[PDB]
Amino acid sequence: PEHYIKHPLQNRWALWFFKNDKSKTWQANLRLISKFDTVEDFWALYNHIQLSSNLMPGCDYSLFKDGIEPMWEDEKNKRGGRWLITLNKQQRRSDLDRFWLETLLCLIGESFDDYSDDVCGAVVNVRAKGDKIAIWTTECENRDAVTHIGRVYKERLGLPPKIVIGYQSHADTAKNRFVV
Ligand SMILES: C[n+]1cn([C@@H]2O[C@H](COP(=O)(O)O[P@](=O)(S)OP(=O)(O)OC[C@H]3O[C@@H](n4cnc5c(=O)nc(N)[nH]c54)[C@H](O)[C@@H]3O)[C@H]3OC(C)(C)O[C@H]32)c2nc(N)[nH]c(=O)c21
Repeated sequence: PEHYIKHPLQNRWALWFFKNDKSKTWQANLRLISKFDTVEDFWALYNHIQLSSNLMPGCDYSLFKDGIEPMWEDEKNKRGGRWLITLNKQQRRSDLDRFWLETLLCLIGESFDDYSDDVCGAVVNVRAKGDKIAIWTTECENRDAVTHIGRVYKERLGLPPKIVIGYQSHADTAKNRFVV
């Protein structure tokens, strides 16, 4: 078994791409790229696509559990929210790509213990004004789940205690509820 089988991930994941085109509605700009459910298929996908730092501004990547679309409207996102990492323009060079890949591995490696079931997915927004990365969770009222994912996330990105990150509900997005 060991010699020849791919290594299965706990979940099947879908990678999505967004390109800003003012000709189209936001949802029409959102497109699914492919899915994978093994370590080896993840790295084949990742190794084939552009680093976030190399995308034109206005683009997003999103990685979500199969069955969950990367949009507020989805039943598993409507009552939820996101842990938000805001980066300055200098961090495009220094942090964007490494932070995004760490976010990817927190999801597929199920890095948040009993609360990895609350995880829906993650998004990186590439923007001239300042890039963003976020982990989306499914229920903004689940205080223990949300806070625990926030603490683990902050430390896995190696952020200092001088930084604070915020959790915002999509309901208000469409203010911070929690900070760690
Ligand atoms: C995650 N998400 C994002 N959006 C859309 O993206 C925007 C929200 O994201 P955020 O607050 O980060 O803004 P951002 O992504 S930094 O966009 P931006 O301000 O850089 O965009 C530049 C300009 O272009 C406009 N824009 C942005 N995306 C699109 C677009 O896809 N199509 C058109 N026609 N115009 C667009 C936007 O209104 C702005 O004036 C909202 O704009 C509109 C089109 C009104 O819908 C929102 C969403 N819409 C829905 N229904 N559901 C979502 O989950 C969702």
